[PDB]
Amino acid sequence: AFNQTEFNKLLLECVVKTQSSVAKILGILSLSPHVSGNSKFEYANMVEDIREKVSSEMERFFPKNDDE
Amino acid sequence: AFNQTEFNKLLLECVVKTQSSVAKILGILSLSPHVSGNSKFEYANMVEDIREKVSSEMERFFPKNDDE
Amino acid sequence: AFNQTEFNKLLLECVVKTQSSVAKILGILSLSPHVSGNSKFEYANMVEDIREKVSSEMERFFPKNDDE
Amino acid sequence: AFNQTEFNKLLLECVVKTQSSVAKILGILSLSPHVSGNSKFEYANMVEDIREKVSSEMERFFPKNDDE
Repeated sequence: AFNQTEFNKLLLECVVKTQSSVAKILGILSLSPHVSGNSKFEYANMVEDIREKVSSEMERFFPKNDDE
Repeated sequence: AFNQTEFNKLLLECVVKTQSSVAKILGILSLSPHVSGNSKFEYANMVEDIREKVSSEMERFFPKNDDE
Repeated sequence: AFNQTEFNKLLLECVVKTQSSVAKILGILSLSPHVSGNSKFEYANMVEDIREKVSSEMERFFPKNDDE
Repeated sequence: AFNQTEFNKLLLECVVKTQSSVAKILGILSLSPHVSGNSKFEYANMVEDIREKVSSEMERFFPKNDDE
């Protein structure tokens, strides 16, 4: 017996918890001396790049414009 | 031929394994000297924040109250 | 227009790529001196714990026994 | 009331954001002195291995050949 609702709940918990955790992990590592002043890994630069990536994919599937 | 059941199994394995791994990664990094006494990255603070985030999203889709 | 097949493909790529990457990240961090001989974060211990977690969830949804 | 479209949007955002973040985390850690010249964790080697893994799973579900 496969419970799609319970599957959905587990799927959601894992991905939401992972993202919240990964956001903190990224923050911690952005502060490691071994990458200080390395532009690719400057927090603000990384956050912007991540933002673009999420936007680009979200726009393929759930565009802000609902009538292209 | 697309096997939804096998897709579901792979999806679940990846997300469950990732979350279990990320929980350990977070724990390890919380202990790095470069963030000791940095309040945003104190383990107990991070765990609480993650808890709130998971709860907030779980409540949108699978509320404890099944009759809002 | 929402393309479920393209959604499925993106979902799968992200989660598979993330898991493969997280497995490497875990390996790297397991080797950081700041957690050497800390039993919770010894690689073999972590891998076992992750294995149990994945098994426990996989068994809820896709049991090895297809007739419980 | 369960909104599959909103669920799909949250699922996608989490997994896309996580992957983008994990790619950066991997890059940062590949540069940590404690794994320099450790072949398993050399960035180019890791990227190749990840590529193979993603390809192998993508080929099971969405083969380049649509007529095997």
